[PDB]
Amino acid sequence: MKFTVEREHLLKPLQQVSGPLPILGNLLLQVADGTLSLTGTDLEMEMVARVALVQPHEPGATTVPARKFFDICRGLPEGAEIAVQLEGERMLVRSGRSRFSLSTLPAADFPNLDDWQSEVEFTLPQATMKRLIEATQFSMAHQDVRYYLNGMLFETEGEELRTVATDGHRLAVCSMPIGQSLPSHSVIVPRKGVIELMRMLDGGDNPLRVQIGSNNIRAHVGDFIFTSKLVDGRFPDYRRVLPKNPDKHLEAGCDLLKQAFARAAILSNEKFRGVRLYVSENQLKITANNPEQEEAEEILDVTYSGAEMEIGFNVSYVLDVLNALKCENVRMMLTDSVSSVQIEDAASQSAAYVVMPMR
Amino acid sequence: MKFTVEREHLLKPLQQVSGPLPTLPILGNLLLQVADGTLSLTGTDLEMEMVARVALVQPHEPGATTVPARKFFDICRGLPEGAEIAVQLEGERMLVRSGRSRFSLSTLPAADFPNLDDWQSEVEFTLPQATMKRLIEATQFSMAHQDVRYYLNGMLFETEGEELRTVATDGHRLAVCSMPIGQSLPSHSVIVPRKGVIELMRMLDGGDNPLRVQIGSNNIRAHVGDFIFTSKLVDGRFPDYRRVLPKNPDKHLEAGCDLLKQAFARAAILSNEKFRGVRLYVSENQLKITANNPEQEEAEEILDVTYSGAEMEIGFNVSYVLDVLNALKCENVRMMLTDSVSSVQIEDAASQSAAYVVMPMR
Ligand SMILES: O=C1Nc2ccc(Cl)cc2C1=O
Ligand SMILES: [Ca+2]
Ligand SMILES: [Ca+2]
Ligand SMILES: [Ca+2]
Ligand SMILES: [Ca+2]
Ligand SMILES: [Cl-]
Repeated sequence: MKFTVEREHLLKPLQQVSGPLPILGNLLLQVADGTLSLTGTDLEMEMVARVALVQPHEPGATTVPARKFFDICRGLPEGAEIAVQLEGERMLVRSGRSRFSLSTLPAADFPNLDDWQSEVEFTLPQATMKRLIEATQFSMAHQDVRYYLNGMLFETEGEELRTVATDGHRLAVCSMPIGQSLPSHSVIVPRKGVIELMRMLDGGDNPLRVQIGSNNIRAHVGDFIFTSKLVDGRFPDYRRVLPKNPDKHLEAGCDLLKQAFARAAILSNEKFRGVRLYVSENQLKITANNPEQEEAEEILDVTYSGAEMEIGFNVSYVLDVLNALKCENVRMMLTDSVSSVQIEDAASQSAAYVVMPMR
Repeated sequence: MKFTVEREHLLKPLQQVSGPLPTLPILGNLLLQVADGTLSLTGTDLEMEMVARVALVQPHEPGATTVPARKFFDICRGLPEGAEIAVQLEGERMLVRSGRSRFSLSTLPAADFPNLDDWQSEVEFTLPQATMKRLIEATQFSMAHQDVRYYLNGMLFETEGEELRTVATDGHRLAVCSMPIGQSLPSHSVIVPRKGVIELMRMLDGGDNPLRVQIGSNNIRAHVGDFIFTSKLVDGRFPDYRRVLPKNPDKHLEAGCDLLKQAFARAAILSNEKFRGVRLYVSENQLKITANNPEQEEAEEILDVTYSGAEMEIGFNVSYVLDVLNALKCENVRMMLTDSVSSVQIEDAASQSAAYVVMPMR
């Protein structure tokens, strides 16, 4: 295996394949068909990047330490050409009068996701996928014993792709049109897979091809291909989580609401930050207190219809939703003091959030 | 005690005075004092204190109390830009009001707030903010961090004649910087605790107004604008820095700072993860840097330099070298060598104002 390539053409590939990250700490390099392919994996998912080779090259494959190789390439000057030469247990890297010998492990030892079969496929702009994940990812569970919640549901229905995330306490759901009729289908992508996928997608106008199998998902954009195993469990139905008949409706400025929550939380319990909402005619009062008997109170002029009520919320859950919305006005749909609330952008129905009350 | 102040007149002062801030509750509090048209805020960790004075243009009433620094700061920061922040002491609570935002904070008496003892200045001088910033940035990275030799966990400040000098060492590497001040000073040598050095550094906003320094036998004070920093000194005798400088480092090497920095940075990748050793081979107009690790991996960098001394091989901890090159921030570097078992002295090729001594490694 031998190739020469511009540093500039390796930089983004190396960045992408380095997260998922003993051979799991290595990158797989393969020269074939005038292409350098770089692969990183953690056994559950894999990222592949391809780079065209113009300069003379020789086919072959090896694995090298990812961080060492990345740091070498990044550390070379802008404009550097990088020559690579496999020599048994070492891979030689040369650029100008900078020379490196890295230890190798065999390509044959590198874990390979087993072959699988695609069952549903579609293309959508990477920007749409990014929107769907950003709208919902914060509501995924982290290391719950309900293993099926440590990830995100991807659902196709009609002409929409929908994402759902929940940790049992709050839920986020977002649906986007993709311009083609799809079979009805749902799979759970593991949370680390979601985060890696999210990081693969930049700001560009770029078609993203998605292929979903029984046990795997794959996304292809430009010269990158991401593949993850799926989570094999039964995900809750968001339709049954949405409040069925809220009779109380609050509307307020997103940022005013956000800043009022954030201030009141200062004097909530540091270990478990919650605030009390008192809603009445045209007014919202948010209060907090802590074991030192310190107290905060915020009064806001708001749009409100319904009976007077008091209800508590975990601050981080509400702030997470308001931060995700990034909009002018927010709507809160309430039922009673012991039932979850729905929160949406007043000007958009593409996402919705359900939050259980606290206390 | 009552005052009302515009949010942004409180914020920077609150941020500054919270610098030294845990162990007991009152040490997590700021002292607030209204007297003679001024709100004074003070934070302390018992070794040092930072004081801010904020002018009061709105009606106020005199008095003092202490309140939790983090909570009070976060409240002020979280209020909208231009918010008027009204404060009223009410015994065991201090009330804060802005618009229809209301907060009650638990207080501890001003009379219980720890007070750095009174002391007398022995030397005083004024200097540009930028000169003090230069002196500290040039040397601060060479201070020890929690070394059992307490005298190294700090920075020597030395006045003599028309010069102020800083020195820092951790026993393995040393930094010294000297700047003219245009006033003749008595000979004084003091050790400023590392936390105080960092606070002093962070109080320099890099604007026009000068810094006024006062030094006693056991204290140091710096006044800039409406901030006053005071610290106790490390009661210790700093080792004689002058005799750690190589006595005749005749082999001089010159090369581009960034050229060197990047080559060492790349070589470091394949250096021992714990010991970080690199090898320098100097020969006529050439520097070869090598690294290898226990796994038998190897890096080599060859650089064109100016060098006409004898060939020699010497090893260094690459982090110590990179620290120096990063501090220098200059076009060219001069390295002054003796032999394979003696320290190197490194300087900006353009100036002797800062010098760096790094011991070799086996
Ligand atoms: O299984 C679930 N039931 C729920 C009720 C309310 C919210 Cl916010 C989430 C969930 C679940 O995940
Ligand atoms: Ca080039
Ligand atoms: Ca290897
Ligand atoms: Ca090997
Ligand atoms: Ca594609
Ligand atoms: Cl390419």
